[PDB]
Amino acid sequence: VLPQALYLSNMRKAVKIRERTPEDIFKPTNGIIHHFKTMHRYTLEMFRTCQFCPQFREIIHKALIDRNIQATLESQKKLNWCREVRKLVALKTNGDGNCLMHATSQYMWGVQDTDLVLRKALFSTLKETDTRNFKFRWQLESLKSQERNWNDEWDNLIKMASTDTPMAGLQYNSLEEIHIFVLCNILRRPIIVISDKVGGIYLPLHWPAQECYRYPIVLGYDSHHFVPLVTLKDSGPEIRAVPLVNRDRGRFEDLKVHFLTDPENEMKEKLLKEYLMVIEIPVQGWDHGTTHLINAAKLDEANLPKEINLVDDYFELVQHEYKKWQENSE
Repeated sequence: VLPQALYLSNMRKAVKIRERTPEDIFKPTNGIIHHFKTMHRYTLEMFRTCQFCPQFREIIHKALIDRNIQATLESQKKLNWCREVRKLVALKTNGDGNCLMHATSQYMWGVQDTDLVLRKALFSTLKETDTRNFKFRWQLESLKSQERNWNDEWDNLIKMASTDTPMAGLQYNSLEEIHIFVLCNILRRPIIVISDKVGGIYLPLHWPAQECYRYPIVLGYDSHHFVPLVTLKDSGPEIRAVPLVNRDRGRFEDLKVHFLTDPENEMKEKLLKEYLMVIEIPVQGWDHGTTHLINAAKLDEANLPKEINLVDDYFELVQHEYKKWQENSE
């Protein structure tokens, strides 16, 4: 029937991307952060599954989405809770300790950084470029949550970003919050994360917003595993956006925006307003038949060209396999 993963519906294509990928990275002599030239502006959007037999609509899902963390985050009212906005879906991602990059790489490209290009770009940027500012905010935030051995623990982190094997669980080193903050600064693109320590909003602070992509990358996190929370190519009318807040027992705790400087945390709403794309959204709340306005960031509408577009493929191949399934599922 239908392939186990979005990209395996056209591997000659996957390759095309996995090759276009590194050619896009600009490595400034200026000593500025290694960043992507253009491919960061790309956003994948999943196809409309609500068009098929419930029996068939179902076989696609076992195939593509990670129903485990999907059910979890949704259960914890932390994933698909706002009714006024489009639903998001968790794509399955290799849990080889590079999940962070895999999930990011999927969200943008259809593919999945099996070539280690992102993971590399992280490490290379973290070794050959000025750690100065990262090290700082890393300290700064490690203090805010301590209720003495500095440069020592940070040397450890740069080490973990390495492509090489861990001297302990599985095949690559597990990444941590700071790497995300760096990753997003390599992408020049925000990354908001939906979880149950890392969940929050990461912004390309080492860049004037006047020059990075203002649509997020959305990831889901559970049991130390990273996933792309991609938007359904729904018909409407639900706005395409992520709430910048959560629902915590009747109040709206907004998201933890990370690695902010002490002056910055005092003007976040203004930062978020400009690195993101913020809109005020009406939300049934307070249960008391009342309403409540929350902030949400506009999400991107799929813009992967034909030439590199694995979904378009997997879909065709789904429609074919459905004509044959419809003709004679008996």
